[PDB]
Amino acid sequence: HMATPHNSAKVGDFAETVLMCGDPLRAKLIADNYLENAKQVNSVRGMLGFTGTYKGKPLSVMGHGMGIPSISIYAEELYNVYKVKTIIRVGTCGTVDPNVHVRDVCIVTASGTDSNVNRMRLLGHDFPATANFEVVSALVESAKALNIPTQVGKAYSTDIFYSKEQGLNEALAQYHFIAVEMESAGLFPIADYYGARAGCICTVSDHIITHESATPEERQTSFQNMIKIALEATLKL
Amino acid sequence: HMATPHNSAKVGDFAETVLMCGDPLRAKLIADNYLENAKQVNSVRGMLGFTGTYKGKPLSVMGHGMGIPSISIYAEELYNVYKVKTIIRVGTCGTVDPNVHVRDVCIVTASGTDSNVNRMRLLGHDFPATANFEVVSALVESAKALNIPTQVGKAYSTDIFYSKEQGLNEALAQYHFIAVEMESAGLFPIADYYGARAGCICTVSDHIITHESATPEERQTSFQNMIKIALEATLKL
Amino acid sequence: HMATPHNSAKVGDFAETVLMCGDPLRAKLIADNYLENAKQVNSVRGMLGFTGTYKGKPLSVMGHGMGIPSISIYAEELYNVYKVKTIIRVGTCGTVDPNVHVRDVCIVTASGTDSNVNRMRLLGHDFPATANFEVVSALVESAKALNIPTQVGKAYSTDIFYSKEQGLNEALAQYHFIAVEMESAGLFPIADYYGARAGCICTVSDHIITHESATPEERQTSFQNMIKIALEATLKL
Amino acid sequence: HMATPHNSAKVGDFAETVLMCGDPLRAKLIADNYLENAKQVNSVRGMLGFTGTYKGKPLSVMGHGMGIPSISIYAEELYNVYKVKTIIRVGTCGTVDPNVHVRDVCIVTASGTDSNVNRMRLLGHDFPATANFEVVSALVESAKALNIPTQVGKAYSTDIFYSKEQGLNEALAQYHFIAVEMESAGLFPIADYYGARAGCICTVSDHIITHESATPEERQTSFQNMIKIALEATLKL
Amino acid sequence: HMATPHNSAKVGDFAETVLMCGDPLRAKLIADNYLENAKQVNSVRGMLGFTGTYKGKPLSVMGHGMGIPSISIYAEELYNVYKVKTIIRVGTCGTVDPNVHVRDVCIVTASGTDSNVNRMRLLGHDFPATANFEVVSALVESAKALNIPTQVGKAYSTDIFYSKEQGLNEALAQYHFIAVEMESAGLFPIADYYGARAGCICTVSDHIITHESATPEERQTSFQNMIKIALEATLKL
Amino acid sequence: HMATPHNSAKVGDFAETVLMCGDPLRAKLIADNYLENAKQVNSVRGMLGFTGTYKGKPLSVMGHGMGIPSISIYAEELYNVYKVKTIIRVGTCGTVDPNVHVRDVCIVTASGTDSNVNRMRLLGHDFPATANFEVVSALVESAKALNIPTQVGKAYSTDIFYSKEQGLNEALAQYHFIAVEMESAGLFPIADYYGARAGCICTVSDHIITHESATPEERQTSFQNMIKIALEATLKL
Repeated sequence: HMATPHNSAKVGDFAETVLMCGDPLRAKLIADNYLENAKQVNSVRGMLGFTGTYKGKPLSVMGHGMGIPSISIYAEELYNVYKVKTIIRVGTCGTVDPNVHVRDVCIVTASGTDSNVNRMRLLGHDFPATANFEVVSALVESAKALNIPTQVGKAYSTDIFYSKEQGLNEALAQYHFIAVEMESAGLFPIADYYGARAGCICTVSDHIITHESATPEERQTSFQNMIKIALEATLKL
Repeated sequence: HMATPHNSAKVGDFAETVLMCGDPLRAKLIADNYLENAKQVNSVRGMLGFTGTYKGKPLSVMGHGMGIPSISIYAEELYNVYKVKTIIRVGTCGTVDPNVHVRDVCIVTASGTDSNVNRMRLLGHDFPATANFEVVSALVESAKALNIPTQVGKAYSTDIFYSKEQGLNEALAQYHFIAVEMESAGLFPIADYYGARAGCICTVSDHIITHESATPEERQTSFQNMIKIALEATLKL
Repeated sequence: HMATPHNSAKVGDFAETVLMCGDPLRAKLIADNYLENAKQVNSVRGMLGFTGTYKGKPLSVMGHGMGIPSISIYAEELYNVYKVKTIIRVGTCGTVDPNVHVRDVCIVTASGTDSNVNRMRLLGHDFPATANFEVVSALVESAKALNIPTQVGKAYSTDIFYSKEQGLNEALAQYHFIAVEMESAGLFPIADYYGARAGCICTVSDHIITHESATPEERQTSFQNMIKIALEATLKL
Repeated sequence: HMATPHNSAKVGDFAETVLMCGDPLRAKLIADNYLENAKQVNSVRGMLGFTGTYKGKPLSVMGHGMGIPSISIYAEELYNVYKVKTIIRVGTCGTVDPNVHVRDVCIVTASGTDSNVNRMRLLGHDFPATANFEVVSALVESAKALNIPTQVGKAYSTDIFYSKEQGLNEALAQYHFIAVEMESAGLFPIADYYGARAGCICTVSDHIITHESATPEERQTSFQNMIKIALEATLKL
Repeated sequence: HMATPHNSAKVGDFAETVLMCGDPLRAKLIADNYLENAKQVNSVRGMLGFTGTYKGKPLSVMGHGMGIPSISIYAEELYNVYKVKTIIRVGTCGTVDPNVHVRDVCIVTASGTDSNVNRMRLLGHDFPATANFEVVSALVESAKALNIPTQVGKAYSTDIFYSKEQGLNEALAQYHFIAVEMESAGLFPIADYYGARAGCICTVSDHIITHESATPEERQTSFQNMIKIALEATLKL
Repeated sequence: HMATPHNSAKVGDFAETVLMCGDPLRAKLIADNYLENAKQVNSVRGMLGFTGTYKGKPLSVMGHGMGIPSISIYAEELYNVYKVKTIIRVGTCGTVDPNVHVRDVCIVTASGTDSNVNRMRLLGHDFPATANFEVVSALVESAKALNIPTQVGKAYSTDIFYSKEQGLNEALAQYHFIAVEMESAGLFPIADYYGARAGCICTVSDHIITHESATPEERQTSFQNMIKIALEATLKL
């Protein structure tokens, strides 16, 4: 008798704060390297999740898979069944904005999308997928204390990684979207539904237009930077 | 000599920071009561605008009329022709959230809408009308310094004041929309287009569901609180 | 205790026929220059309205502001609270039709739009914003009696004055839209809702494509013609 | 080698004015009873068309079938290949409006629809399918001369005769749509495209809501009245 | 009193299997040349329908007119009032697929559309208009036994014969749509609603892209082949 | 240098026929229990994939994760980079159809969806996500050979596992959708784009309306029946 169809953890096995990334093997890397006394609490569908502490405060980390439907399943369950209060997505993104650089960590204030899931929640109208202000502020303040450069602004969550859509990148750049990814627009409205909190921070792994990609060391530095920001933010939340 | 079809002001007559409200007569009240050395710089269409200083820093205040098309005209012109860098909308709103109370100040992080103007900017997709983070932060910090409680969260900008739409308020409440008004979803994407900043702060003048309305006395107090917050925030911007 | 949130007029203070234009100062010019014994009946938000007589018939004139949400507020109130029976919008427009010229007055039979307000009235379907036939006929017949040439046909009401939409003008021209403005599509469905009458007459102030503008002299001549047409039509309604 | 895929008539075989009804056997009845020197000029797909004179004026009559796609084929061809200048649809309709009574003649000023064909012509926006004003006026004046009462107003053209859509009739009634049928919203924009004229006149054969239906005698009398109005109107066009 | 508004047939007059084509004169040709003892059961609006036998099994054939609204009327009535169990549409189509050739028989597994009728059945979502598998298989096996090559795949049902839509033919070709016609996407969901069966078989009369058209003789050969396939399939259904 | 961002396999590591299920641990179970000489060819993101032979025929099996965006990534890569020709999804589903029962095997002919990805492929129109007929037929014939009853018909692929949508189940049931799942509508159009083949077979693990759920014992039996049907079908393709 599993608590959810997608998660073998028992109620209480997840901390009130959860970091989530798309790759479950990355969740394990975070738990093994940054958490104290981490225990694996889920492996259903290989979607590894862990719970331990960071500087004495309980903290969990878990994979969410790729795309809005996948993160919607895991986040709904975490808020509803596991009584999680705060989820921070930590991920990678592409960028179309020339002012955004690979060494920039992107702190997401809101996310647009080409999915229908939010129109369906608000009678077909425009529903902004909006990060919680305390979470954003904790991330901004942590990056400043750590002397890590950031960009703060809008993400765009797409259902199609292999985009064929002409004019999209130009419009995203015109309105200064800083990150293109695939999940955050699904996370924020679920947090709203449960009266809980969510945010998102992403590292830039490539310039979508120029097709220039970040080097392995740039990815290492930005990943460490992002994860240090997120972990410190958890102490304020 | 009309610099724009809707504004007789000369280039340079507006400060880089502008407070805007719907009622041009309220803009005049703000200029007369809170600005030093305010001079009227526009009266086309009766949409009064003024420029003076607040605690020594140049500041303008101007009416924007009712609805997304009206504020879009004035804000597009201010950013493009008058080289304004920051617009803060100051207004009243209704609330559907039982946790928001009349006489509460609402600071807007993002705004939904039933307008089509943002779909038309982003190839028909979901484009969240999102406030600039430094503007939100300045408003939140000023309200804290003044010991004024705030709600920080989503607004909903409607085209239709006299709504006939069943189920809408219930959906807005379920996802913890804090403010219902008519303009901010039109302002924020224009600020994006010009690489500039915008935000919005509103006082709650009625609970849409319960139909409880703020007394004239409550409205006066909440307007005074809100305007002091916005004015103090301009010093940080 | 104001009769509406946007209008200090008492019931009865408005005549059954009202001319409306976007600019309240132009409403004042019409009242002062063409109405006999005009009285100001509203100044809330600077949205001036007046009531007098024209050739013995009571007649009012009032501004409606810019855009569909603004005219919707004022027209809903006039039909509902003030029991107005006929509103004729008088305005200016742009043209894309090479057959329409600046010396032409445009009498609007129906208006398209990029707004969502009419889809929301009819379960998402196409709802044509349609002028009342008796009002259209009165305007056409008055222009003939005054020997003023007119174009009679479709308008297009846009939410965005500063349009960036490619291909729009070409389609409008292909289907012989005679006028581009910003309000009439919101007015006609509200008249329908209250079982009342509405129409629209506009002067051509510029060719959108060439960016050709009417001279100030041409504007004054066409305004005098349009107002002469509208005032005479009120005698037939 | 047929002039079109759907019409064996030669160019010139159609008069510049055409009456069209849905039933080709009704077109034959009109030709046999009201036209002089009539000859059949089409029988492709049983869609009978005829050309003769009415009181000295050349006139054709032809069936158009059921639904927007069907009338769109025939009307496009008549305007483009056969150089027709005016089409008047003559038909029956259902009504939801309590002020409209069975055996009332309905003269259509514009038509709504649940079809996509007009969004596709105007970049997804609202395109009002609008009758030509001279055609409308000619119909109104003809009925006036024959002392036949008329309703003048909006129709609604649906793709689905067998509606299952809850709330539609109530919305149509709220906004005083006078006629529900299946074709006119497809006709008027095609006329626009070719710089030509179109109109529609319908008799009420039933009350959709109450299911009160017109008797056979009411049907014959209302058809006789309608067709005389349409024929007399052609003399002014 | 007619059993339906569009059909004078009495209950029982239609066999449980009906072939339908757009042209009622083609339905008469099929009845005269391939059915034994055919009886005309409808001629309302010239939409001829017939009932006889094919190799001892009862079979009907009837016209459906042009477009989704027209077939929807006739098919709903046949399934609902006349208790028909299986309808097979027999027709012609255009092709965009370079692998499909004039005189190729296309058996339709599903059909896309630019109509709104199926979104209106499934809360605005994507509802695939899908042929019944036993009907598809019966057609496939009959063509094999007759040694007639077939293409099996998707059709696209358009509301607009005279297309002006740029990019449509390329997208249809990109996704291997094999047939462009105007009715099947309206037929299949009505069959679903009544728990009944439907299919479609079409012959390619022209390449829409290359504009190659089938010769008059090739059309007769391909019609004979298609009709032979359909009649044989009824023996298995 | 990985052949794709999501797959470490080299080109040639995948067989031309691939079975895909959502759970990567189920793919491993399939490979270990039914494939001879299975080799792991991918483990990126824990999304295990394997290649071996089934009764001498090369066959791969791999997880696709949850939701249309996830399967779209993996399927696009398999067809485009790895030159796969046939993908069969094997899964579980819920049903709303009163004729479908838990432990029923469902073979999917076409899939509806609430996702936007297929509208974006076909100019906003209705694009039916349609299984390849040869694949459907092979699955149907295999189930017949094994004496396993099957239901053949429409699926519905949703983005939202935790549905809150009123009326959806009733409409799905009215039009006899037999299976509700989350991926197949994304798979079929990608196969089309690449000129390749796709299908789907699912076992019913619960009735959404009656809330009957299959026992763990019934689930294993239905999984075993389904997988044997799919494996045998690959020998015919």
